[PDB]
Amino acid sequence: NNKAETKSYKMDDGKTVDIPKDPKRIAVVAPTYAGGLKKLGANIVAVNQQVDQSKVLKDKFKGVTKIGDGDVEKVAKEKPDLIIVYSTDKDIKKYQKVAPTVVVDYNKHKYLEQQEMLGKIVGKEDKVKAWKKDWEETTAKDGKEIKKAIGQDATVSLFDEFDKKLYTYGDNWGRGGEVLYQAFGLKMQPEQQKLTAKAGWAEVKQEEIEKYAGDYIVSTSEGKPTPGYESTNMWKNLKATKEGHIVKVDAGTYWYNDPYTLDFMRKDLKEKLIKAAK
Repeated sequence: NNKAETKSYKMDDGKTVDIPKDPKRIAVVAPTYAGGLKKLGANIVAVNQQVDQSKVLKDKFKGVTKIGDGDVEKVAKEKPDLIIVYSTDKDIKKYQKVAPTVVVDYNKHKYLEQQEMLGKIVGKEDKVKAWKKDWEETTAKDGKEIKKAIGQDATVSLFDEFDKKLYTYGDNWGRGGEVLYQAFGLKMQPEQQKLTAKAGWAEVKQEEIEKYAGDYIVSTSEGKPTPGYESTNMWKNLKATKEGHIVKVDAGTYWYNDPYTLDFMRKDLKEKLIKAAK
């Protein structure tokens, strides 16, 4: 063995950290980047346990040593050549001591750009550029098909029901949106589209609901205390309801923007809608 050569990396803040050229023992305490790196085929020794909430990533990370957040003690025991942490991480310095680490500012990285962002790290810059081009092509054609199925101008809304309250997503690039809107090209509800978030997806009031509901709805229910079957307050009259155009999806899966969860969402969404479209 010979100490493998380095590459200097500019981070989201400090513009200097030295990292492995081909890291062979990466520990991520930042689950956002987990699936992204695995698709790139790099070796992951340690992954944040939170990934066990994604029916997709739970399965992609079987048996892999799972870390809590801030569990610096337990991580070093795997002696990782490279460590990845969110910028908002507590032990940012303590990890720099365990191994060379990169702080990633979650908020400076969206869906495809952040897969490039990860691409820039393990030098597999073209493994992503390639895959990216593939996705860009497929989802788009899928859109064409789903657009035929449900209507060329059908609006699709995206709703969560937490603790008996309803919430619609603001950001057209997360929690499904990336695929629905930015990949497939399905139309947004004009009012939902107006939402500023950039902010925790906002509660919809009992009255302004027809205003925010799409022709179809991709409805999840992480109001995990869960009181029952979505209720039916004013939810009774909705075009989507009335026509059976609500489609359910696992909340915790639809968190992650990593190529695995992404490619899953493509399948999951496309299927569920066209089926929902009678």
